[PDB]
Amino acid sequence: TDRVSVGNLRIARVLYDFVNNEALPGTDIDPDSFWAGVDKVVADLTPQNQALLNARDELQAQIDKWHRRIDMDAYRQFLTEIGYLLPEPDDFTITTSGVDAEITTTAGPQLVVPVLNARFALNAANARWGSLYDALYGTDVIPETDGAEKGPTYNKVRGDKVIAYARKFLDDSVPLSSGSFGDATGFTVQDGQLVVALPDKSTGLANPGQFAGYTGAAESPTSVLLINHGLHIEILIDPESQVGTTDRAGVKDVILESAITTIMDFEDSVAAVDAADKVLGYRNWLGLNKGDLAARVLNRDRNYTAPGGGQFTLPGRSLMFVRNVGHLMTNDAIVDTDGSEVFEGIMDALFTGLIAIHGLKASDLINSRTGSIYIVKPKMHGPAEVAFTCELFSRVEDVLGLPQNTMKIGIMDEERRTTVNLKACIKAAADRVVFINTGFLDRTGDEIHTSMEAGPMVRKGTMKSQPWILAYEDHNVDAGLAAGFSGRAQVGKGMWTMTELMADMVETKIAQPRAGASTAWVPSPTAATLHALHYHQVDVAAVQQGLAGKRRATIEQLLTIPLAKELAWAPDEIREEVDNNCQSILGYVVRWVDQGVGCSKVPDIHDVALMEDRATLRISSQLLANWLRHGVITSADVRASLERMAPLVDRQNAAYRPMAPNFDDSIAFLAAQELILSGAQQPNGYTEPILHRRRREFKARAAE
Ligand SMILES: O=C(O)/C(O)=C/C(=O)c1ccccc1[N+](=O)[O-]
Ligand SMILES: [Mg+2]
Ligand SMILES: [Mg+2]
Repeated sequence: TDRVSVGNLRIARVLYDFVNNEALPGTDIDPDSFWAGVDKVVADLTPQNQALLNARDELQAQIDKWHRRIDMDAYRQFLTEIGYLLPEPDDFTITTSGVDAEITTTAGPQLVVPVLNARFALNAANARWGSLYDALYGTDVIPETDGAEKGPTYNKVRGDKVIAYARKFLDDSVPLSSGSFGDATGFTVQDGQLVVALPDKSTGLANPGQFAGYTGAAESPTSVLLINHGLHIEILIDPESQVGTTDRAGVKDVILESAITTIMDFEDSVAAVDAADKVLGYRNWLGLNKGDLAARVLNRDRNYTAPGGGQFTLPGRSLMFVRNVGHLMTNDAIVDTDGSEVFEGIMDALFTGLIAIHGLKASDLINSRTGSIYIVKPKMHGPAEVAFTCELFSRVEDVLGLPQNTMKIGIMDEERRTTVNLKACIKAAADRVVFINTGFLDRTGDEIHTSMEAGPMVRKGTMKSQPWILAYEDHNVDAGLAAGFSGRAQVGKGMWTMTELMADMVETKIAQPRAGASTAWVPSPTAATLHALHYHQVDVAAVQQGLAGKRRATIEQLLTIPLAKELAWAPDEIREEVDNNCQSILGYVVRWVDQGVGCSKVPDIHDVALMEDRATLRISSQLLANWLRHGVITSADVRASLERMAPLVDRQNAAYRPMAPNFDDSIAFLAAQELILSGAQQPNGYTEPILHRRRREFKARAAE
């Protein structure tokens, strides 16, 4: 066996060498002190980690029996009796300190990217700045009506619409004293203020404070930098450029400050099932903190001249979080003496936290300037599970020699037992917490699994509008604002998965900042630059203070189970949900299992590209597992559907292995089936157990 004994642990050698040879040098941490720390932390914390996991099963079993023997007073009383619904703590204010401004103050988009893909992770870190011309010209925010269609070459009819769109943005964000930007013919900086040339007059900024800087000579600058609600707009000025030639002010582009923070994902969008997989993950995370990851390279910072005349710089990179995995899974990258696998979550803290120290120091220019290590922790259930994550970070800080509370924690509110105790979860981390975020996809899967025995749920799509989720979204903001999150921590909302439907994202996702969210999740750098628009039209700081003190969601609203009313569907409706669910499951799982791809675009039954990840997978299989459980469909239907959709997914992928015609010969196909047929028996509906096992089994038979 290629393992390394360290006390009670047997470290997979690939991981052993990587830490010693790549992650520890630079940190001043003695390798044997590190590995005695791993050993000791694993030994001391693994038992409660397991106790907490058993707490989950015991609660779900009591809820199961309860349903099997719809009064809300009784339900609330029973949940209280079994310790599911814990009392509300007294009002309080978080004490988290040492946090960078991108999280305390600035409201804006938040990109999430799979850390196992270096080209993506680089573009995400770079997406702090994004071309708005590119985002309007490339997507459907400029519709492709007659004459405005994208071709192989530039469509100036379309590009002129792009200019016109952006001009209206400039007018509505950084207004002139009089006139419009569309009538601009030039820009100069004189006596520290910005003067815009109009045809017949010459106006300046209504709020000249919105003037932030410029590059080049003030006599005629190369760009003009503006600020509005804490976010920067940079007008690029280049007449002999291709777009600028046509522009009335020689404007070449409008750069938006976009992905303020980026989450490098080790969880639901990657497939890492062994030390080989985690080491690729960790290595990329290291190359991000060290600054030297190259596929494409991290951008330098941006240089400006202040309106006064001095120089200054702004970060060229998005402030990086890392999303660890949660308390459930173990990974054989480390086994113990008895052969038991070590909990993956404990390992990510040790290893991503260690690696993140490189981001606190100068790179051959930094991540956090204030000394924090920003860790999203997902899939927690209740305040005890938070206090445990806190304790884990405390022991890792000791092993790493970091000051206490260096390791900050972005709380995912995405599990029902966290929602209905959210105040207490925020309090458990009152000195560590940097955001709460509504992980609404995960949170729907737990909604289905928790009440699986109560009856059939409503269709997947009906769920984004059910009472419980509207209540959960408001309750989240109310709790964050109440804990004093405004000006201290982020209040975050969820991912826009329709990667191609950018006109719809620009039309509807504005709902999130309007709901008091200082950040919300985007799937691409482009989506971040287009979601940046909403923070220029919504004053989130104002919105949050208008909200402060409100209580908009009662406990009964949150506990409104999404049961389907009595005989609410026709055959064509039931079949379509099944077909649409089976195809999303298949199209995702087949790339997970056969190729180790943790996120990919899979077009639903209506041909809309949906960015799929493990959370949308938990919804699909849990819903179908629930309809199967309550008679809505037969096992014939599930198999017919899985078989009808399998060859379509083959077509959409046509170096990959088809699933049809020999379905029971495809490991990926059998995994899809198991996720459904076993779905009711996976803990809390979690898909990693089936996914990790089937991925491991494909890698093994591929090696033989
Ligand atoms: O609802 C939550 O549980 C949540 O955390 C969702 C996401 O993670 C997500 C969902 C679909 C695609 C891509 C991502 N992503 O983050 O990259
Ligand atoms: Mg404003
Ligand atoms: Mg999630």
